[PDB]
Amino acid sequence: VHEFAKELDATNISIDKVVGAGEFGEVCSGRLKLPSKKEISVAIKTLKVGYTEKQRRDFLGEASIMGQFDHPNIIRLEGVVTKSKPVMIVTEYMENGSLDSFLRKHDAQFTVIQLVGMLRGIASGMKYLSDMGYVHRDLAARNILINSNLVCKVSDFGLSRVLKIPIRWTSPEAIAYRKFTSASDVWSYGIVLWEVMSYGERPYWEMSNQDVIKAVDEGYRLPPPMDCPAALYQLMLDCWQKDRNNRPKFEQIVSILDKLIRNPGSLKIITRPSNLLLDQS
Repeated sequence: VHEFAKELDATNISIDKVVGAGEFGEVCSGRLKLPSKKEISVAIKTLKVGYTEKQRRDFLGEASIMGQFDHPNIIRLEGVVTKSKPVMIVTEYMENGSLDSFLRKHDAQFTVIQLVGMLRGIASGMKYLSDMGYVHRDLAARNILINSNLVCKVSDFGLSRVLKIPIRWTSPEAIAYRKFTSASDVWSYGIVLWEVMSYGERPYWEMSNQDVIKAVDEGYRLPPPMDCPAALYQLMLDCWQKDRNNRPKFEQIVSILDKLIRNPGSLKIITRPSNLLLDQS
């Protein structure tokens, strides 16, 4: 892990609050004193006492992946503690937590331009992740963290692979025969876009997995969120093209969103027999 992760001195770490339980142990928040003496807020994940070797590998493996990225919209690894126990992963603090739970607390309370800012950040982080040859495979609003300034950042590299399955977020070809590519991440990004504009509604609500799979394959798509700009719903449909070669690249998604930010009046253009809509394209 030390190729891509700084080994931290535990004297530089103060654990100030338990935030909850994670897959591998507890998650806390606290403070890290940097070599320069600057003190920053951090999230601190610990590996549970009595961990197996596999648990340690998987835990630290995520840190190894995260440590390869240095981008404002990918969660920042500050370092790890491995030479003492419990083993720890220390990341930048994100005060507003997971994006889906954050938005659920604030239904219809943000402006379209605020929401587009969030979406642009996620796209930019994904552009870099795909530039680096990684396919995330679990891109979902629950895996985006959001800070005090509403900056959104990609996290959770547990399913990430260099070039189990969350069916609702996964492209039809990835479900059909494990065809995971950056274009399947673009599909997932379309779902995240829907989640954000829906303030954290669950994609496909509580539909059976079998029906989500069948409906999507038949060409049905999530319907436009309430008061969703036409440009953003079209972007969803573009991310959801059946032919993965027809989906935009992340670079194009960033550009599209930047144009909407540059020309916010475009967002004023707003977008029947079934809940899902059959996209004829």
